[PDB]
Amino acid sequence: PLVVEPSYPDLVINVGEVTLGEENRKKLQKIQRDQEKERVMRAACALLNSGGGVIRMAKKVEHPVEMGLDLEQSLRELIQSSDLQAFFETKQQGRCFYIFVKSWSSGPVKPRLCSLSSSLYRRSETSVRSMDSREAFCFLKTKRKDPADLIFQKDYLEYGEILPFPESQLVEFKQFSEYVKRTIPEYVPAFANTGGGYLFIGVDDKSREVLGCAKENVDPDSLRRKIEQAIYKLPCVHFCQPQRPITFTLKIVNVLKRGELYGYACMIRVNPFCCAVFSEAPNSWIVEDKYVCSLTTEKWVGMMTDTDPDLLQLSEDFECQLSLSSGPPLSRPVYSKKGLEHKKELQQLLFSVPPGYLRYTPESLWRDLISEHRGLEELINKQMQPFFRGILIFSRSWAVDLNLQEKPGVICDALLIAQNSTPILYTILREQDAEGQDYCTRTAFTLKQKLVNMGGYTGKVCVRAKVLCLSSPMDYPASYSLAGTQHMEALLQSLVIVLLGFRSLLSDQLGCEVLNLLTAQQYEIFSRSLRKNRELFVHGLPGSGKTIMAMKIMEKIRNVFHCEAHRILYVCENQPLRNFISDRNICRAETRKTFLRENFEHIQHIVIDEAQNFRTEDGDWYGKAKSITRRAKGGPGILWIFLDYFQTSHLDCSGLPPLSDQYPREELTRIVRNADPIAKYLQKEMQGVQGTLRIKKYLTVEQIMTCVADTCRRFFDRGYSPKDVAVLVSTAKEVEHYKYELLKAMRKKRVVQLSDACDMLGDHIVLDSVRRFSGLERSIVFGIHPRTADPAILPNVLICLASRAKQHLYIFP
Ligand SMILES: Nc1ncnc2c1ncn2[C@@H]1O[C@H](COP(=O)(O)OP(=O)(O)OP(=O)(O)O)[C@@H](O)[C@H]1O
Ligand SMILES: [Mg+2]
Ligand SMILES: [Mg+2]
Ligand SMILES: [Zn+2]
Repeated sequence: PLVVEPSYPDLVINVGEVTLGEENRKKLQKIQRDQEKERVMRAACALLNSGGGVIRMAKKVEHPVEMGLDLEQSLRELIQSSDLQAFFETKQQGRCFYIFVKSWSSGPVKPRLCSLSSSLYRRSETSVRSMDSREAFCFLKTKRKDPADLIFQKDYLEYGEILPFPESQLVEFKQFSEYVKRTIPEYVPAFANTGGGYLFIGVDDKSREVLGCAKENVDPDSLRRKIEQAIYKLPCVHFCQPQRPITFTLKIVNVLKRGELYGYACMIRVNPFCCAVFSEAPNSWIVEDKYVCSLTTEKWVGMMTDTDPDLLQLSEDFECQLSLSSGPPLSRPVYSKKGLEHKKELQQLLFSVPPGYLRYTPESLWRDLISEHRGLEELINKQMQPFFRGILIFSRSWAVDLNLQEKPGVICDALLIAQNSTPILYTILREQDAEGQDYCTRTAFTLKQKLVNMGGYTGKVCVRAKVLCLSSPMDYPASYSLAGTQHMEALLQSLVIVLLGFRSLLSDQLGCEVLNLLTAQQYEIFSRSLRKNRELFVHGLPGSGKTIMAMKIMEKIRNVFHCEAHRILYVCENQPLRNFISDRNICRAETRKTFLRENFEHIQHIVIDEAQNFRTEDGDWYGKAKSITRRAKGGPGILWIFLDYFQTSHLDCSGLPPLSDQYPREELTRIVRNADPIAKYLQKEMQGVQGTLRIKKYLTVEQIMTCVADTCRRFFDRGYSPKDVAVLVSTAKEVEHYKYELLKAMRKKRVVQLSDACDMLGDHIVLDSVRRFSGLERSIVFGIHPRTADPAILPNVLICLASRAKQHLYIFP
């Protein structure tokens, strides 16, 4: 079997012994030549889809060689072209021979996967054949949006009778003999996938005279079960519903010699299939940990057919930084809300290319490292002399920045990008360690994999690991080194998406793991080390991202502190928000009441969100929070606090501690959520995208409900779903009357759906009290009489209403 070796900084496949050189190769018999060609083909196919790699063939001949005539054409067919140099390069090291395989790139249409054979067949006039990836993709995309019968109806035939028509796109005749097996998969998929038709078994293929083997050959009662089992064993795939099995019919007709029963003949009719049917699983491969495993039929067909999803908040305001229609196979699409920074503006702002000097980065972090640590400057300025220009990106650990546990004893990591050299990964160990090399190797491994899986880098990239200290790689070919400004900028841009990318909340509404790009401010906040920032009172406007960074930080804490995901405790005020965050299972979750009630003896890290809506009515939460966090055996765990501090009174004794004691501090100063008019109006009250703001006054409750029903009708007439709307009121006790009123007024338009905020899973309009609802959001929000029934809830409730409406806000004061 193919074996994957872990000790390398990029994916390496060793195929065992191989003999190359056409003069040397052609001597070998096929039962070995083709076997080894197929092993190498498995390797190459696997790596062209799994984000690139290196193939490592061993040999027992030491002189230089050349690609064999068979392999240099199998690679061309597999890549679907003769431009081998673009994807494969040859370099050998004596008895070891390497070919370095880029990662496939669907973008300039070319398909999204590379596979030896698609296993799909179709009838072309008189011929049957397999399909190549381009034709397979065209066919799958297309299916994503009588003389024969008068013979079939005959119940018997005589030996030697000539059938009146030849073979065609509709029919075939097959001579008989073991032959009762394997004969069906050859032709049946060909007919089903297009046109449908018949195949006659027991009839000469050329003379067309019936022969029907003989009595001793066929037992119809067994042949029927055999043929049906063979038919229904062939894998199929559907995009439609319900899943119809293979539609077919059979006749096992007695056939006579001189009028005497002499044998049997079979006529099988195959009807056009509503979807694609595969003779066998496509011969395609993708490599997982330690194993290069085949792709299943459903996985294959799904992968080849994926495309960028569309919806109201996926279009006209979201910009496609990466697409499934131009990136590698395994890349998830990425987006960035219109009006924020792209991937381009972000790397300019974070990793701008110098013209003539090797800029370090991040400047502040370099300052902290050099001041903190003795001789780091001395150790590094030596090993930066050769490289001329580029960037050197530092961090206190590149493992935790890529979702791998930070290692004890690491001083920092650094990525070295420079012109006329490959990117290089530096880790500066505090002291030499036996296991130290493993950390740098695996970190290089994962950074490389992410740079082309998550990064979406169509280009040709390699990463190398170096272990420094304060106290035999693959000689990648010459073309993998950054040859100018353009390619350096491309690689930096596809590092921007490795770092600033996070799993969007639209993954719930779409199912696919759509990634999204942070802002500069949030990245600045997120980059802070944890072991030096045990406490932090983050600020920011409402709807600016506090929840995002909160969620991210329970992953970062889990990585850094080696703690199980259940020891990190979240806290909040509203049950709906805790519901929205409880299911992620990245943490244990609570609300402030039970937070005081419960005895958290197993908690070691706390992240308090929307803190400004807390209250002392049951006791003190801040004191207990410090008591828990600071009692940890392993040292004081995080106690990050989030909150809102627009220019409005917080009040309360524990409406955040005294403002002079809120330090250290950070500021997320942008309202990404809402649209322009909502942002414009929302700013006035606190004193890039279209939307609507509608305030109506002096309307009766009857008129108000008529208007909201009419607007729901209008929006659903434009694609908005039941889950795209919300109608909110002041208090919970006011919910009951208005629920009934709305369900009534909606009768005139015969709308039916209404459910609370707790029932968030169903596609129903959500109605609840704002204080209860706070923490969530919907595309359209209706406000029914927001009023200061209890000014203990921060008096500015018109903000907690207008902050929930992404694109359309309707206010009824
Ligand atoms: N980088 C980003 N680009 C675009 N939109 C983003 C980004 N980060 C977050 N958002 C969106 O902005 C909104 C704010 O979400 P989040 O819950 O984190 O904010 P918040 O200020 O904590 O909210 P709340 O106070 O209402 O609980 C969400 O719709 C979120 O999907
Ligand atoms: Mg024929
Ligand atoms: Mg929030
Ligand atoms: Zn179907």
